[PDB]
Amino acid sequence: KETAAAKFERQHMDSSTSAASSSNYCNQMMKSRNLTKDRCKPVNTFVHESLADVQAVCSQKNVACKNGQTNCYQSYSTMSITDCRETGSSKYPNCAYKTTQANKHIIVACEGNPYVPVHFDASV
Repeated sequence: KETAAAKFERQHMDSSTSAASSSNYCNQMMKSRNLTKDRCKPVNTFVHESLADVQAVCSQKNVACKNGQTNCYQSYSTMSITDCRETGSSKYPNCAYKTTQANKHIIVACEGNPYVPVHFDASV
């Protein structure tokens, strides 16, 4: 089954664009990345950076995750991100999202050898 690292990349990485190009970015990406298949995922963040730059966060500033786990890390730098969260009209299977552009630090949880992101915890 899909590894946690691979699921992180599918859910959260978008190295192919520098930022969201339109209000329909989230609608399209949430669909394309299969985050609407079984239910409407309520909130999601995409990171517009190289994969290596995001993986490198696992060697940056340690911080406890929202859930208290201690394997979370904050990026030293801000990153281009897109926040996606459901609109009031979102109704499965017609999932609908608001796209918001931002430049923020990210917080990810890391696991494994190589030690890589497995969960997107927050934009801050």
